[PDB]
Amino acid sequence: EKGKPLMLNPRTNKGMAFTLQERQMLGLQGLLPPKIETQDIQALRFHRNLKKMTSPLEKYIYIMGIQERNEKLFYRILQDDIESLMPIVYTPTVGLACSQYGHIFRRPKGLFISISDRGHVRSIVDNWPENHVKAVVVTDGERILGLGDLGVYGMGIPVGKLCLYTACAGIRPDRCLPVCIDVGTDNIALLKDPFYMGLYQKRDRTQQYDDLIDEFMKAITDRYGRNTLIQFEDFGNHNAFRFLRKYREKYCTFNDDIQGTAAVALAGLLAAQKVISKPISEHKILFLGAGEAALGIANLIVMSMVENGLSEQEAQKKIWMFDKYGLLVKGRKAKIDSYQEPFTHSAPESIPDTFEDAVNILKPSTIIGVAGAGRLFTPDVIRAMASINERPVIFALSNPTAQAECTAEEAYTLTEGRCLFASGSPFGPVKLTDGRVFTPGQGNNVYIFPGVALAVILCNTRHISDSVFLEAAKALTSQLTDEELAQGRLYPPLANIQEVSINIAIKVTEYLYANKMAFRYPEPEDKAKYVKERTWRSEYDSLLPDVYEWP
Amino acid sequence: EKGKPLMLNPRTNKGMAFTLQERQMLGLQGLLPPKIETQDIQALRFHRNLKKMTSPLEKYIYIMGIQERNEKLFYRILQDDIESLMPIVYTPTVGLACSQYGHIFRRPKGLFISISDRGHVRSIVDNWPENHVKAVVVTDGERILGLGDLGVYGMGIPVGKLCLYTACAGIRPDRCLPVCIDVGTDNIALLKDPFYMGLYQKRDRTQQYDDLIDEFMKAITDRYGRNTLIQFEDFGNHNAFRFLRKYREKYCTFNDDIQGTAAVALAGLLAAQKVISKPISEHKILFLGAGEAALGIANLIVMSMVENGLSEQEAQKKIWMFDKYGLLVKGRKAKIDSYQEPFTHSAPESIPDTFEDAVNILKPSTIIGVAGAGRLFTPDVIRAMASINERPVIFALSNPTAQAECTAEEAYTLTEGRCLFASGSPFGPVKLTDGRVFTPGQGNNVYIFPGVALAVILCNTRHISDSVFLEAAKALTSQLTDEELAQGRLYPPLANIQEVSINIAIKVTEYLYANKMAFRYPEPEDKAKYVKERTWRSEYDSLLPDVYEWP
Amino acid sequence: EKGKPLMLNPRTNKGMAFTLQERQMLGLQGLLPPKIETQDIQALRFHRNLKKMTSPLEKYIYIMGIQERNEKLFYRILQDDIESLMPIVYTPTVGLACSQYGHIFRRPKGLFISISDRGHVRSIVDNWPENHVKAVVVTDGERILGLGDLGVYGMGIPVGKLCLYTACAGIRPDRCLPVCIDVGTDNIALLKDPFYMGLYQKRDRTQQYDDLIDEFMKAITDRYGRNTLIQFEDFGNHNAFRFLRKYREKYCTFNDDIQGTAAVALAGLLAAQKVISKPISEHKILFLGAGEAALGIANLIVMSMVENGLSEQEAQKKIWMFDKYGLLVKGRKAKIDSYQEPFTHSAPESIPDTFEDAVNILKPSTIIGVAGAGRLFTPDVIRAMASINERPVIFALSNPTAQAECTAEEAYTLTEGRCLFASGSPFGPVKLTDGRVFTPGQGNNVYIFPGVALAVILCNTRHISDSVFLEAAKALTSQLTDEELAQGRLYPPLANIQEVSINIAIKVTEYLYANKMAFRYPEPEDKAKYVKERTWRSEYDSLLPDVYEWP
Ligand SMILES: NC(=O)c1ccc[n+]([C@@H]2O[C@H](COP(=O)([O-])OP(=O)(O)OC[C@H]3O[C@@H](n4cnc5c(N)ncnc54)[C@H](O)[C@@H]3O)[C@@H](O)[C@H]2O)c1
Ligand SMILES: NC(=O)c1ccc[n+]([C@@H]2O[C@H](COP(=O)([O-])OP(=O)(O)OC[C@H]3O[C@@H](n4cnc5c(N)ncnc54)[C@H](O)[C@@H]3O)[C@@H](O)[C@H]2O)c1
Ligand SMILES: NC(=O)c1ccc[n+]([C@@H]2O[C@H](COP(=O)([O-])OP(=O)(O)OC[C@H]3O[C@@H](n4cnc5c(N)ncnc54)[C@H](O)[C@@H]3O)[C@@H](O)[C@H]2O)c1
Ligand SMILES: NC(=O)c1ccc[n+]([C@@H]2O[C@H](COP(=O)([O-])OP(=O)(O)OC[C@H]3O[C@@H](n4cnc5c(N)ncnc54)[C@H](O)[C@@H]3O)[C@@H](O)[C@H]2O)c1
Ligand SMILES: NC(=O)c1ccc[n+]([C@@H]2O[C@H](COP(=O)([O-])OP(=O)(O)OC[C@H]3O[C@@H](n4cnc5c(N)ncnc54)[C@H](O)[C@@H]3O)[C@@H](O)[C@H]2O)c1
Ligand SMILES: NC(=O)c1ccc[n+]([C@@H]2O[C@H](COP(=O)([O-])OP(=O)(O)OC[C@H]3O[C@@H](n4cnc5c(N)ncnc54)[C@H](O)[C@@H]3O)[C@@H](O)[C@H]2O)c1
Ligand SMILES: O=C(O)c1cc(Cc2ccc(O)c(C(=O)O)c2)ccc1O
Ligand SMILES: O=C(O)c1cc(Cc2ccc(O)c(C(=O)O)c2)ccc1O
Ligand SMILES: O=C(O)c1cc(Cc2ccc(O)c(C(=O)O)c2)ccc1O
Repeated sequence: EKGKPLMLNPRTNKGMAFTLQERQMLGLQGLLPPKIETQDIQALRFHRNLKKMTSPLEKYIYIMGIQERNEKLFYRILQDDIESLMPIVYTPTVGLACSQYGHIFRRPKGLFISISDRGHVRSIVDNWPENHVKAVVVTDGERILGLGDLGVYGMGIPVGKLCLYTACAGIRPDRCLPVCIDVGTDNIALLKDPFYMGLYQKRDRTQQYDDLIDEFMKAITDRYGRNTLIQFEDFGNHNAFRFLRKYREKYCTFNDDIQGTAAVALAGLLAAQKVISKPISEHKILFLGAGEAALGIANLIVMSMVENGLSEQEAQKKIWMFDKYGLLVKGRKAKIDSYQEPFTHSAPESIPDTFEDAVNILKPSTIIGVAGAGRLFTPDVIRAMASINERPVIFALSNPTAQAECTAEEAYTLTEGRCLFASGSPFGPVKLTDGRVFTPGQGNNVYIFPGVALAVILCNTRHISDSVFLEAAKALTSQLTDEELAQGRLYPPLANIQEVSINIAIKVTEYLYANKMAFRYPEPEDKAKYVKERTWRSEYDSLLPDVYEWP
Repeated sequence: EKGKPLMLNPRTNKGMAFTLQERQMLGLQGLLPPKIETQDIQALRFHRNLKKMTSPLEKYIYIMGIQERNEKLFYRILQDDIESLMPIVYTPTVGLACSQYGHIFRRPKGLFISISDRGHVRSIVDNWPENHVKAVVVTDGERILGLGDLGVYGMGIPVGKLCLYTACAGIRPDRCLPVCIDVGTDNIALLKDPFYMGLYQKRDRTQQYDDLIDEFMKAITDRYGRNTLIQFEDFGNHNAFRFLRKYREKYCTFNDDIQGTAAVALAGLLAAQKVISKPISEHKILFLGAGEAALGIANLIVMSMVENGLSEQEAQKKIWMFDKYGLLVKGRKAKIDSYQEPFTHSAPESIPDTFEDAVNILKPSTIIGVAGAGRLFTPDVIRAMASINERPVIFALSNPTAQAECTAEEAYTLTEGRCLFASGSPFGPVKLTDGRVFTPGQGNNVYIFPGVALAVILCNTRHISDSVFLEAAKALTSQLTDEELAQGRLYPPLANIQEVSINIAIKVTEYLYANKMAFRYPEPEDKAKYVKERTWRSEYDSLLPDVYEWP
Repeated sequence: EKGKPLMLNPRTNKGMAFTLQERQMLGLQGLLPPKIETQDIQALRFHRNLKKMTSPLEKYIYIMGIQERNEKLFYRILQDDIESLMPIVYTPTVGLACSQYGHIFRRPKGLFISISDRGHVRSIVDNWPENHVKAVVVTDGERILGLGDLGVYGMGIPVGKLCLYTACAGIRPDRCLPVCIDVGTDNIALLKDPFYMGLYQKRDRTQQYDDLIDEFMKAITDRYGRNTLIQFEDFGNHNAFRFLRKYREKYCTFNDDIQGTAAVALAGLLAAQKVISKPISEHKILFLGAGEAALGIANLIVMSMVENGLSEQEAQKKIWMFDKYGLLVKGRKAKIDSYQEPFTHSAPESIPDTFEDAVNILKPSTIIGVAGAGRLFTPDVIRAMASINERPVIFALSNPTAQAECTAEEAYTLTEGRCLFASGSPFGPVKLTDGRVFTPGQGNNVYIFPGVALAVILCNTRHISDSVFLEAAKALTSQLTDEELAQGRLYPPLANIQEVSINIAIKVTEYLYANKMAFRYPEPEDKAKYVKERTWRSEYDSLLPDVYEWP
């Protein structure tokens, strides 16, 4: 590359970080303003401009423009101030941007695969320029978090997600590929407007869609190898669950909604058992719902109990999921699926028909809001649990705040501060009237998915087992220091997520080599140095050709 | 070109206007959303988005983003709604954008030539990709209209100007080259901030700057030929005037501030003499100032009088410029330069020291606000002139409105509507209490410079004489219809400027061939068809390779 | 790629195999003659042209021109008729071409690394376009086979060699890299002429040369990985031997002169023991020389004896190398190096000072001409051995024919046809007066090095052990059929070398996985299908973009 295409390419574009000698040798002289700036000046300038803006959507437009222009400076900006720019880059600002502005990308991002393109997906994959990609994020747009069906406009969900992949873990930006598979949109408003950008049919739910998914995965693994990591982001619950079950064995697929959330919740529980004297195996758990997400969380919990030596049956006896119809129990009138069969225990005497009565009779030590039907955790049940348990553990995993089962402020104020609270939604620190301000921990998947993805990429793992996420949860819990536990935090601070992700990767990497699930050989003697070398560094590299004189 | 670089190039980028067969043959399949859109849908979408925005600066950012992304659609948007988007694209929104946001261009535009690059300007010119350029706009940034010195941030002034070159005249976008020559900035604020993007020295006024201008013009004419049209935009008054005088003979240079404004004012005067019974040669003129701009206007006026057969001396006797010190008169104590010597007439008896008394004694038929010292046209002098003349002609050429000598509303209301008013600043229609709403004509250079530039480009003219602008003014006046003259308008509507510009070009082209100043041979038999063929059309052209089967 | 660069690139160039639709879609229409030809017509045409030529050097020029023009057709031509074109492409015609015509390549081939470029070898390696290379052949030019020192003109030796890598094994042409390291030339004639193309200094033998080799290997392994296969071709005996010893452990290096020749000779010996009733371990061996080449051959022989269960000491007792001074024996006046110490046996009673007397007393069953001092195998010693042994085994590994120790015709005629003869030099079939025409087997490294290289490339082997070549020799011997052994052939025919090489690779691959020396995981269940899939196929692949119509 030379001349103008050097700046036009975001991978190699330096803005004004092009030194004078670089400008003169590479033919960039005269096409740039006379000033020469280090990357620090560039980042400071864009941080000032970002501080000027006041709305998260405007910040999103600005930061994505920076990404389309210069990627290395964009990632330095993102890594430099990551706690404040993470909501802008991934969630929930991406949903709002996709809904209101639709498609904003002034540059080709990822691939658009349609059901009209069935039978020829391999050519579409061949059209993608990058020869080696390691991570692929696939979206259907059917279930955008909090916005329902956006159709083809959900392509911002993978791209933003991939930014985190590079901002936290260190995966190279050119090894990532965001893919949007659109089979139509289900909402009327998108079907009606003339400026919708995609198929105008209603969403296709026939065998054609399943065959399209099969063909796409086969084509991507044919071009990029069997060990390419493919992640299904924001599919429908039915589609995502079924596709994870179908492709988990064949391909290197892990789903963040099902598996990452279980890892984050289990990490919170391990932090709680580090704070509370009693262990996890001693105390029983009550779930708000019983679905494959809830079954995944309970499976991680029972695995964590088993690894400590306690028997699988005794560990399963602890969890008592509660369905929509009622408490999950043997002989119940309501149907019981095979997956939720293991947590089907003996009948309680009352057989309560309400959740509050269920807490009253069962007297659980931990409560988990996995059902997400809405604002289910009433103050009455919270007070009942606080009476039952000395230090109750309350989890409200659903987001946003309105959809959450409980509010951190109410949960902390209603009790005397004894409860341990962790929620998916972000909440500000809560200060009681007497004092003792409490900061509710926030558990989001950004803790887990980047580090696990980096470890799987580096280890050339072909099958992502369910125990990998247990190891990741243990690593995430071990990240916490003693003083953080004393403060009452259950998760490491998001201000220094990058190192956390790196550490997580290390642990997973060691596990992947201990259990013969990693196919990158020779096995490194030290995993930490190997992963720290493999990571991407967002620092400009000189393009000056080496000039010397022969003797 | 094939694949991704086809979209990355704004010249060849089509957005979703890429037909399905084009996407499949050229390898764009899968990189675009599934929808295929004609250019009309694209323009409608962007017009709706533009209507959503409410501030002219936001509109400027949006439209320039469109230009950086897809140029043909940008020019269709600009030509489609040109009256409302012309203030956004060129003036005064470009000044505000350059002042507040500095440099916003996410793509290389034009060239940046600095005084530190002296001695090597030819290499900088060689760095520019386009092999053939016909028009060059050079800015120094010293005098941005209404904003003083912006230093290197004035580069938005050429680029926006060049948009008009393509939006009105039809000059090809790739034949244009915006050049910013920065020799430092004079204002302290730009020198002080760390994020200024250019030289941190104070503006250089020595022989080095003149030699840099000489070298730049020599280098540009060496690479692109002697007939390359070079225009000095927004230099300092001293620098622009001196450089026009120096390079007018050697190179194909015309300055819009000096020569285009004279053409527009003379066109307004010709429209006035079409409205008013009396001819131009019969009535005398009084100027608010006497400078090379005022001398250029008066020179155009005397040329127009001469071409009608009236002697040069008699024509010169009519104009009576008024200096800052006082009325320009022979034997005056104040200095008289050689250029303003011809309009130095016999002493009036009063020798008035104030402008109002000057109007009272001289009793001019026409008044022209070329001095622009500020709000000089008092209501008293306006009433005095309206008493003197049955239908006074009042010109307030200075802009913005605050800097204008008079307000169109006040000028029309104060008189009974008899006056003919034309101003550089845009004014809304003025409706009197009794009735008879009057729309003051607005005279801006966008009438003249695009068509003249197109004619000069097509005719391969090496020297732009001063009579070319007289011919252009006559053409612009002839554009007006009888009903428009009856309404009181002095200029053609800006809604249909494009055709106006085309017509202007035709006339100039004919003149350039009648006076042996055009070097494009063979001379076309009909100039209209020649120019209408040569113009650029902002319509997508199919990239499909021709596929046929041999017999 | 599109248009003219598609033909200019030999990798993607098809000549007239471009179908009409390919020409029309890819923009090649009109740049090619109207005819459309399959690859068969192209190969037939070039075979006819090749038959017209009469001198091997002219054939070499023609075939290398074809390679520079279209590589896939060149490799189809080479594979189609490989027995006759192998002498043209690699040996000995490459030496003659390099000597007489110097550098003939009209296209950049490989890299030229000079000692003046020391300290900056990494930049030179970075200049090479191909991102992934698997095989590297490095030449110094000091010892070209039969032509001494050619300096920088020896670059034809790697390139031609790499052709075999693709013609026999199936290694992709773009994964190969020929490198010529020139530290000067030692011969006066090249130093004297003005048109020599390289350094005009005498060959550098100081520490600078060793440091240059170290730096080059480090730079190549840094860019292309630790498992890149690097082969030292035609270095000096001292330099090649020392560099193999030094870099065998660190890098994936195998030397054909030392290790491949041992494998070929051992394969001949195994074919002999399949023809002769007695086993290898039963009969003793006498060598003409004792050097690291002879020690390598004897090491392969003792390994082959050991793998059959016979003890290492007993196996070593069999080989009796004969030095230049005299028979290698304990207590000898002449110096004995550490490497040749194991084959230092008890003193014979005569202690013969001549080779004929050595054969007379020792009465060896096998004789091997590894010394290559010249025409050493006198008819007297041949008759003596034929009297000693019922079916003597005579090996003349040195080439060319004049340098050979014996002539196949003389060896076969002098005995009654009982002897088994294998020589490096090619010899025509020898027909005795009574009858029974005998075809002497020819043992050249082209049997071994391509298949071993392919197996090492596919298995990602980091260290090439000495037992790999023993396994390769066993595979090569097992290639022979029973009827071929009955005919008296010791090596498979060269007409079908490709499949032979493939089979060799398979065996080596299995060995590399059986001994945990292969780092490509997951380990394939069947090695044969894996290697047969991985090989390069010299068949044109359609460049037509997939064109379909959406429903
Ligand atoms: N200027 C460049 O862009 C540049 C320079 C050097 C190397 N590379 C890349 O290094 C690769 C060589 O692989 P290796 O020797 O490191 O294998 P490795 O053994 O070190 O790693 C094993 C796997 O992990 C992948 N991987 C390693 N680091 C990664 C990262 N930061 N992000 C995402 N994936 C990562 C690798 O692609 C590889 O497949 C080349 O394919 C090449 O693409 C690129
Ligand atoms: N990306 C994330 O942050 C993430 C991840 C996992 C789960 N979740 C949460 O899980 C929920 C959806 O996941 P899912 O797999 O469980 O859905 P699902 O369709 O598989 O099943 C929902 C379960 O909730 C139970 N339930 C529903 N309403 C109930 C009610 N009013 N009272 C008692 N039980 C009720 C149902 O019995 C059912 O078993 C959402 O709230 C979602 O916020 C979020
Ligand atoms: N796909 C394309 O981009 C394309 C196709 C055809 C021709 N062209 C251009 O046409 C030019 C051939 O010149 P010609 O035969 O028309 O000479 P001409 O006699 O018709 O015109 C005389 C001069 O006017 C210039 N000119 C003509 N039209 C112009 C326009 N719309 N905008 C700006 N300048 C214009 C020309 O460059 C020429 O120098 C080529 O240099 C080539 O750059 C471009
Ligand atoms: N781009 C445009 O629209 C354009 C073009 C031409 C001229 N102008 C107007 O011309 C003016 C500057 O051009 P210029 O070449 O004449 O400047 P200049 O420096 O060459 O001379 C200014 C003239 O104005 C006279 N003058 C100044 N103040 C006066 C006062 N209070 N009373 C009477 N006379 C006074 C002076 O005698 C002097 O001759 C600006 O108002 C500018 O708006 C604008
Ligand atoms: N159109 C093309 O040029 C094209 C198409 C597909 C794949 N490829 C190549 O396939 C490679 C993917 O490697 P893989 O999935 O086959 O790994 P693999 O597990 O099948 O093989 C292991 C190693 O052997 C190498 N190798 C395989 N076949 C080879 C051959 N015929 N010649 C020389 N070396 C060979 C590979 O580079 C790899 O490093 C890509 O790097 C890419 O360069 C090229
Ligand atoms: N590329 C090939 O085909 C290939 C491969 C290996 C060996 N060779 C042959 O080996 C020879 C060189 O290899 P090297 O490593 O053995 O050289 P070397 O320098 O390492 O040693 C040569 C050996 O030959 C012995 N010798 C020399 N002259 C002798 C004589 N007149 N009588 C008895 N013994 C004598 C010497 O004692 C010495 O040990 C060449 O003939 C060469 O053709 C060829
Ligand atoms: O490399 C650099 O630092 C660099 C920075 C800028 C400033 C800029 C960029 C994007 C924007 O959206 C806005 C804005 O709109 O304020 C401003 C321009 C050119 C550059 O080369
Ligand atoms: O070609 C097209 O029509 C096309 C249009 C869009 C929409 C768009 C572009 C720029 C914007 O700034 C905004 C916004 O910010 O609202 C939106 C995106 C991709 C396309 O390919
Ligand atoms: O692709 C093809 O078949 C093809 C073949 C030829 C013939 C040819 C090539 C090389 C030569 O050296 C000689 C000669 O010298 O006789 C002749 C020319 C153009 C082609 O496109």
